[PDB]
Amino acid sequence: FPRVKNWEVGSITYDTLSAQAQQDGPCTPRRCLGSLVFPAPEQLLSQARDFINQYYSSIKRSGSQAHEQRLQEVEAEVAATGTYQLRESELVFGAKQAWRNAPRCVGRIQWGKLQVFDARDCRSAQEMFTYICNHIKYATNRGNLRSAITVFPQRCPGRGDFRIWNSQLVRYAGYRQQDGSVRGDPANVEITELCIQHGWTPGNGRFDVLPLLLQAPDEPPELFLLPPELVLEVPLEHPTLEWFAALGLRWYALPAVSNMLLEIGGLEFPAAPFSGWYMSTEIGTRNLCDPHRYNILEDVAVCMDLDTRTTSSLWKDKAAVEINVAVLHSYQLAKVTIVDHHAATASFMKHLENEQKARGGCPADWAWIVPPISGSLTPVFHQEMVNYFLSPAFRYQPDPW
Amino acid sequence: FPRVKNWEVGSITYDTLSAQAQQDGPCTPRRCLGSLVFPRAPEQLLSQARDFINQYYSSIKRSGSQAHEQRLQEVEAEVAATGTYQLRESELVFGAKQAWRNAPRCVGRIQWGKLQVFDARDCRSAQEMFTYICNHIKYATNRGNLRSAITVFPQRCPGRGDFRIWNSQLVRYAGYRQQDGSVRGDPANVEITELCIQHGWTPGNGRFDVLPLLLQAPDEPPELFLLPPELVLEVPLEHPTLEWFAALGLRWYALPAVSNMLLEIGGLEFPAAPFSGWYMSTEIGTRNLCDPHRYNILEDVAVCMDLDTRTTSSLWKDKAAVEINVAVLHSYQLAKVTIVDHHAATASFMKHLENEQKARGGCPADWAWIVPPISGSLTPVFHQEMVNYFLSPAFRYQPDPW
Ligand code: HEM
Ligand code: HEM
Ligand SMILES: Cc1cc(CCNCc2ccc3ccc(N)nc3c2)ccc1C#N
Ligand SMILES: Cc1cc(CCNCc2ccc3ccc(N)nc3c2)ccc1C#N
Ligand SMILES: C[C@H](O)[C@H](O)[C@H]1CNc2nc(N)[nH]c(=O)c2N1
Ligand SMILES: C[C@H](O)[C@H](O)[C@H]1CNc2nc(N)[nH]c(=O)c2N1
Ligand SMILES: [Cl-]
Ligand SMILES: [Cl-]
Ligand SMILES: [Gd]
Ligand SMILES: [Gd]
Ligand SMILES: [Zn+2]
Repeated sequence: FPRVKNWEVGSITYDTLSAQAQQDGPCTPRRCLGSLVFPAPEQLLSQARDFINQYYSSIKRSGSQAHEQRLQEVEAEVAATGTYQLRESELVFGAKQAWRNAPRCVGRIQWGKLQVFDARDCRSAQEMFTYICNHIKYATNRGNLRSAITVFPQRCPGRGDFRIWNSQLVRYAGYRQQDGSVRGDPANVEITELCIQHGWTPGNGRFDVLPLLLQAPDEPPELFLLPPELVLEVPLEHPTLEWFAALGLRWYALPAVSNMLLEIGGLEFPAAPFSGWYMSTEIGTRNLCDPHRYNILEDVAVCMDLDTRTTSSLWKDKAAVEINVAVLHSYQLAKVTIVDHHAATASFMKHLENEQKARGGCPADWAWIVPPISGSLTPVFHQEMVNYFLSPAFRYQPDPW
Repeated sequence: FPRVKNWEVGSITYDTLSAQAQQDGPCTPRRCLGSLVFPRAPEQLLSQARDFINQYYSSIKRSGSQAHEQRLQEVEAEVAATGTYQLRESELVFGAKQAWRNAPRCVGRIQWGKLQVFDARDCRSAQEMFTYICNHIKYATNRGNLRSAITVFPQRCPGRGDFRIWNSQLVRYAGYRQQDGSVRGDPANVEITELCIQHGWTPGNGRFDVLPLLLQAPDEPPELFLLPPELVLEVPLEHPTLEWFAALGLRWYALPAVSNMLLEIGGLEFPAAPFSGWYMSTEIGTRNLCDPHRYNILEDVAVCMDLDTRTTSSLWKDKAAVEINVAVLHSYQLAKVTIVDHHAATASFMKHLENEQKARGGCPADWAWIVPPISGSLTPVFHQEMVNYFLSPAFRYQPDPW
């Protein structure tokens, strides 16, 4: 049982939860690989038992016989079909645990408050699209963002998956120029190509919302364009730097990740788009200032009349902060939900304490919990953490193509 | 071998050096403890020693030569006769440089071959330690043009106490616990402070009082020695455009000289082996002055800068912090004392990575310690995947001798 210290406070806890870690991460006693981005009925049954037992203990009915009724019910269903169906209550619970268990999520204070949309009855790409449009509409909620997940049918043998080819529901195009550069978002060059390949007539803005590439089982994907009324965006302005608006920067309201696979009691849902709301550093530091994303830092520093020929002026730092100020200011002015890295990490600290009392620990990935600016100015910097894999879980998955 | 990717560039390497790791860290396939601050006869001494000698003869490209074979046989014989052995001077020099080279948490390793090694293994008294230490400080400081150095005191040996320096660094500021529960001076140095007093030091009452040294010779209590004022170079802190900043009366010292780690070379242990480089401004700017459990000046500066400190989303914290970093860098450049900002340091570390990949097929690195405590993703190391592991020769933590 690892001993975990907070070095700001000197306080000590013990992670007993990590003893129950489902699968194995990439580390060994010889070498730590924690900085890496990517780490049969009997096998299915075993995972299924564990989930069901989990669920009943969470509702104070372990040793009950609704428990044992459910237990043997699943045993019979897989015995007869090779898979099994989750009760809707079990799907909600599994969806919340999987969020709750995601080591790299700082927003997890909210894990018990999630809206789950059951789309397991989905049959077509058009249906998929309509489910997605309802999701986007519900979660956005005119700027008062609400956490939501939509769950499409589970993978099953002898049938293709439901997949959402886009990495997010809202993505900006990344147009490759022949000079090798990218207009728009470099992150989305691959999918901007694939959208075009599947017939999308490309735009040429720095912020063209992509079409959706949705794929029903065993059929090729189909292009669907989002009703621009559904896609809430925020023009970016700065509270006191009047020229900032003219840079023409914008970003969207809804972080709706669409390419991770959801696992629940051995069952795998390859298409289960979820969304929350943004931490400002995601937009302001990573998306706008990463060298391989929009990379706007020097543009802004030049506008701020900062000396950019030496690094000890900290021109890079001063401009990143102001870009983050503009993100925060613009979202608030537009009444769109957003949280700053200080507020968010303070909340995660509270979450650690709640989880320590709730489950005797909390899997956390330090490198992702600590914000990409002002890291040590936030409390999580000083908090030792233990990283491990529980189930249910959100996992990465290979590309559908 | 671990595939390792840089996400800024897309480039990919493999760390084959990590397979040479022969001492275990805290992680398992079930749970990673990478973020923990403390990640922790004759035949294994010999396999440790043989490996080290092999390292040395490889380094001068005379592997398998008669001299290599001869030195192996010599060490084996000395171990057989005495239970230990002594490094040749040349081996010690290389050993110390290799320990620096092997430290996963040092972002300054581009410099690792430029290290001045003072050999103090003939040292016999605490008084003599002090002499060796003053000469260290003199050489390293070099009137503000800093030079990396290490002074190696005698090795651990059976039936004789260790040489120890009780202070964590050669230069430290006193931290006096106000009965308030608070602290005047530097809170990180409260225990060494009260020990200095308990051992006879007449204390001060300022925030930047330089601590005396408690030096320990074998089997003898620690002895108290005062640093000569003229030996301790300090920089007054001022801001290039914030003139009121100077009125905060802040200062730091020039020389970061860590004195409480254990140097380990080919099985031998050197409990006392102080080393020094030069500061990265974030250590002073962000950590030392803005950690809530250190000088904790962030809020006072933000108020002075007239920022809205009643709401996080104004980012008053980030703003005051950046300016404090600017002030440190400015002050040091003004005083003409070497210092490196975190942008330059990390870029040079990227260059170190590329050298090491070529030279050794890997480089042990602790991502959480290599990324600066501000502006992390603004620096290139943020996007570089890293493999953390323990090579020897090594610098190690060791228990406080009290
Ligand atoms: C409600 C407010 C939320 C906030 C403020 C928040 C914040 C964050 C942030 C900043 C990250 C780092 C992502 C990155 O750096 O790319 C993250 C990661 C993550 N989040 Fe949360 N999140 C929220 C809600 C959710 C929800 C509703 C789910 C799932 C149901 C979720 C699941 C995850 C997962 C699985 C990751 C890992 C990132 C990855 O592997 O790509 N989060 N979150
Ligand atoms: C010459 C300029 C140097 C720079 C800019 C530099 C930079 C740094 C920094 C910023 C840290 C992290 C400190 C912390 O956060 O507490 C560090 C750690 C470390 N450095 Fe360097 N360093 C330099 C020279 C040296 C030298 C000369 C040695 C030894 C010969 C050394 C050995 C180490 C070791 C062993 C650590 C691990 C820290 C620990 O575990 O407490 N460095 N270095
Ligand atoms: C390019 C890439 C990025 C990543 C992390 C992205 N994580 C996004 C994400 C996921 C979930 C989120 C939930 C809430 C939120 N505010 N942001 C959230 C952001 C992993 C792998 C690759 C690859 N290849
Ligand atoms: C309080 C604490 C702190 C630490 C990190 C200290 N790192 C110092 C250090 C070591 C070598 C350095 C080399 C150069 C430089 N500029 N700073 C350097 C700073 C570890 C354990 C504990 C404990 N307990
Ligand atoms: C190389 C490094 O592991 C990688 O860039 C990680 C580090 N921490 C991160 N943390 C968050 N929140 N998001 C990220 O994309 C990353 N990237
Ligand atoms: C808990 C956490 O690992 C701890 O505060 C570490 C993080 N990384 C660090 N990295 C450096 N360079 N210096 C530090 O003091 C720390 N502190
Ligand atoms: Cl994003
Ligand atoms: Cl220091
Ligand atoms: Gd101008
Ligand atoms: Gd001024
Ligand atoms: Zn690890």
